[PDB]
Amino acid sequence: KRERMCMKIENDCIFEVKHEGKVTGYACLVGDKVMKPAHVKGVIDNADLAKLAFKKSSKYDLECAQIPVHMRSDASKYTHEKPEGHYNWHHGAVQYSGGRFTIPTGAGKPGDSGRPIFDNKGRVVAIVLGGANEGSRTALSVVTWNKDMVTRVTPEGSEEW
Amino acid sequence: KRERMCMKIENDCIFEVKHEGKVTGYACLVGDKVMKPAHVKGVIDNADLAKLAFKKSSKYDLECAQIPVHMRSDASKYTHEKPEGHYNWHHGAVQYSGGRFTIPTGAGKPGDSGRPIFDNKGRVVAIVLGGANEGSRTALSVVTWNKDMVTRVTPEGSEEW
Repeated sequence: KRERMCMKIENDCIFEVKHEGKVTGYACLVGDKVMKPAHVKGVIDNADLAKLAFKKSSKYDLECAQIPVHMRSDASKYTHEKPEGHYNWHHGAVQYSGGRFTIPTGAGKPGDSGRPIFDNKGRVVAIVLGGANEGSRTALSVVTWNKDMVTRVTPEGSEEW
Repeated sequence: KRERMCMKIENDCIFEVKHEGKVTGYACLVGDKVMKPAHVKGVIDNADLAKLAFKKSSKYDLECAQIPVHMRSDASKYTHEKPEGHYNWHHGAVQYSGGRFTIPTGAGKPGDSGRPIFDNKGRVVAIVLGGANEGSRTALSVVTWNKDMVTRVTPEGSEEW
């Protein structure tokens, strides 16, 4: 059941990043802000977004932009609560343990940066920046939200996708 | 059987050429090199092939380039022998007689250049460049391979496609 509304919100809140005719990442709609990883380069496949003025920060590895008014109804809902346990993702399941997001499978690859992670109610909880291969698992270097503050977690050995 | 494998080899080994938004020709990937008819102008429907520095030959009327490493497993097979009989083509079957390739119907149209001619085992024998309407048939001005050289057959009255 969860995958259905998950994929609905995904297609309603994901636009791929083009560069040199090839996909490189994804910029997603959260709340009232278009947000994209900064390590990835290119242009988003929309005339409305391409002309937007972007605020960029390498310390957090992220660009943001104000979404147009007419597109304000096509964005997700955010949250800051971080209960321990299990969460969904475009390629399956993720686990929040010890303040750390983990992929059990290790199925991550370049070009998967910017794909948001969702909660039980479909609310976006994080965005994947990169992965770190720890044994059979992949610790996820992501940008997440506190109540008022934006934080970044990057475990050792991570690599930008 | 032969028709289906010819179609799949053509799908995996042909890239269209577009100019002013209209298709103008075809480029084919054989062995470890991409080649296109030189007379046809446009851009290949692949940024990977579009950025390669193509080598030109007006006398042979052919452009060639060395394929990238990651496309090397998607390459058709070549040969150099020309037994007498019939051969496969995207538009049917071609007849070989006395050094002449001919279409049974004369159904070739402008913009059809570059579509490879396959052997019984799917190996490429020649590359179609142009046609000449002789009688009720069309003679093929094509590009074939010797032991180590390239030869071009252009019967009189032929026109570039």
